[PDB]
Amino acid sequence: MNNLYRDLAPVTEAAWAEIELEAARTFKRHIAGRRVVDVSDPGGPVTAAVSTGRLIDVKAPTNGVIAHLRASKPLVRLRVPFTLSRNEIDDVERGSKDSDWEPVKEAAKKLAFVEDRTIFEGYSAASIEGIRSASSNPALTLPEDPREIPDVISQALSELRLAGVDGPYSVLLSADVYTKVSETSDHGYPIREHLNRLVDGDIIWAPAIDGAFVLTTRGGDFDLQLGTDVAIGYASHDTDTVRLYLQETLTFLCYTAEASVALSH
Amino acid sequence: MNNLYRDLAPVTEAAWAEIELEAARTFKRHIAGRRVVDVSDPGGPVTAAVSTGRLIDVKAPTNGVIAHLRASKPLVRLRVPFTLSRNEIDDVERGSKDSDWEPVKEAAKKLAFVEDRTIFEGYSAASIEGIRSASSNPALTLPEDPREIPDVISQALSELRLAGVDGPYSVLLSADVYTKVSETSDHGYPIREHLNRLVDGDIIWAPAIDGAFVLTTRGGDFDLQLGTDVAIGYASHDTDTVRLYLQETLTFLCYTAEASVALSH
Amino acid sequence: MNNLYRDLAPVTEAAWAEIELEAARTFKRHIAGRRVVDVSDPGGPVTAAVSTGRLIDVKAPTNGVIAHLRASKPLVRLRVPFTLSRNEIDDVERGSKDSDWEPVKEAAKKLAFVEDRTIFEGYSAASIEGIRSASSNPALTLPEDPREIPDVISQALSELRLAGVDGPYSVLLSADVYTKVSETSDHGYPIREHLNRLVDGDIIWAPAIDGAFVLTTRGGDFDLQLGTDVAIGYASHDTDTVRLYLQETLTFLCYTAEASVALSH
Repeated sequence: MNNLYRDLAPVTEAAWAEIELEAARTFKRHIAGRRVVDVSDPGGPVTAAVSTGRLIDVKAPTNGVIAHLRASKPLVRLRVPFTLSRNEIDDVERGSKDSDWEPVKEAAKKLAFVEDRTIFEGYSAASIEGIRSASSNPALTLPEDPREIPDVISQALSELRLAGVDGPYSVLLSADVYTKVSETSDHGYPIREHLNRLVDGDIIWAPAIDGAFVLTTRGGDFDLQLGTDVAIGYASHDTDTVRLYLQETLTFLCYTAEASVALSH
Repeated sequence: MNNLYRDLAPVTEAAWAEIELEAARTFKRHIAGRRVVDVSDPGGPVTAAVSTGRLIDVKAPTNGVIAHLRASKPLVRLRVPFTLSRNEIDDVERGSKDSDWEPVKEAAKKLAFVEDRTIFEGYSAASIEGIRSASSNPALTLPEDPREIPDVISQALSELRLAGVDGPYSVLLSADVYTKVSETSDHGYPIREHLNRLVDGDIIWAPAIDGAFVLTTRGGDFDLQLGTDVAIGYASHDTDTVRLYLQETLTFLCYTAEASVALSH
Repeated sequence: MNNLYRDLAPVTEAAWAEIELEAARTFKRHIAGRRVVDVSDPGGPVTAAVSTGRLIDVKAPTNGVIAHLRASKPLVRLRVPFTLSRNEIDDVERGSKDSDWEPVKEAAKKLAFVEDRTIFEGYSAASIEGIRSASSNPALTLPEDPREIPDVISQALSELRLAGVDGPYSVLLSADVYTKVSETSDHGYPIREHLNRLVDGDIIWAPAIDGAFVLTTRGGDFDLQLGTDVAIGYASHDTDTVRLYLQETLTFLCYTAEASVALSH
């Protein structure tokens, strides 16, 4: 019996399949960082830190001895608990196809948002500097007029060219910026079909981020280290509800400070 | 994991066998309708209604269109919860053969009584008209003298003959009437051995019904549609007790209004 | 002999083939909902209701019993009668290729219109809430200027994105709106070639609907349950005319309230 204790949950195998389907769908839908960073195989429940290869100076234990600590980054475990109604769980076996999986969707969306805020915007208590703060290229400003956004994206591509970084390049846009370039048009084409012609990679919807990011997807610059991937576990239950959670263990490392350009408002 | 959640119940496999034995025995003992009606195979947890073949007039959605709804009868799920002592459940594995399965017996008896009241006497909220109300033959009256009951049963058999219905005929007697014909005698034989000689079918003990019924068991007149048959499920438990329930999904349909005669007091 | 009684109709096999060809062509031409909803296999003439998996509270038949009705949606049978001239039926065997099948076309068009009004706009006597009323996304308004319609369709696509729903997306346009975007142009292209570039699914002509619909065609959101598909039956005939009808039995269910956006004027 794993530490998730799913066998103790008053949930049927049909309801489990529906919950796992909904969570996987929502997480894959709302996650943007995994499309552009390198994602490693999960290390297991035992892995607790990632080796940086660096040495930290420490006071010698005795004279004539030289001492260093090995430098590492800790993995952070993120848990999002949600509550399900047992009536909706019972309905699944009776053939219901409209069960309320809305809390599962909220939990998967919140987990995806936490992972993408962590990669792009950082999480300092976990010692994760984000792609924005680690970026060495100058930061550009997005204008209010959506028809001007293709100019600044070409400016960011020029900053990436000057840094000696080659493509393919992808653009990650905030939900607000993605809506503005999608609902605004010039020459009979959305301002976001203009962006699709500037780059050889994708234009990514990133509802978690601020502003925008232009970065290369050549590989070897951004590293998402997974301890365990997203899993559903069982917490508690009463007559009416079941208490579950979503969970993942990970840390993020970035090696190239000039592989990305960050944009803001 | 089924929606019964029997794996979460603090009940051993020996105690489960004893409980299932007791419930099956009591239900088979106290059920009378299944001996005379046609009982179908269970349709499963998904089946929710039985097609009648009829059409209901509905207002047309537009001019030059004719509309009908299909007519159907809903299946009703009946649940009888009961409570067991965990000490008696523990005693079974230690070799005890006198465990208190009295609540299981009460629950099985109540479920059997609900099923037989539903078939014979109806359940109007479920849209089940009983065999008594759907009967088109005239209703006869049982007398107080038990030695006169064989005369009225022969009168009912004559009413079934006049209706053009052929046997084999069975008589279902109320618990009171079954006790009166069993504990009263003429010519050195119980008044109920007299009834056994009037009919080519059985005399049925029916502790749920009022009065008596005389009906044919030729087939194709009374139909018990089973969604799921009697199953034991697990609700809850604490340190002292386990909370279980008996459950079944079904509806009843009758096609011949002259296949039965109902008797009362 | 089926209940359609086509063997009693004074119609030849050549005329039958021509009538069946014309009806199939017109129905496939004027039907839009079947292009975007899931259409099941016909259940047969016996199927009368579709199980929802839900339970309805009903008053207990006796104390210590818990009762629920199974919840289901009835199938509605729609019949459109039409009249054919027997002279035109006779002409077919003599080699005529211009027989008046106009009533067959009117009947097929009316049946298709009833099916699409039912899916999108509902039919409350059949207990069918339409895609418009079941939609949980906000409703958008179509402007009078046809050159502005691509902006509102991109707004609806943004509402579907915010709901967490992924494509492929299709747009269904009213006959009026489809004519307006087809007969109006900007940059040398119809305003409807602009719409074809916004979406990865189709732009559907829907002559039955009001306004427009933007919805996902990923599957598992809209369900058209067929009892019997469109069939031609024989009603009556005299010296001059034959009386036929078109017929189908179905109901519609929708499971995702955020899978569609409805537009109006």
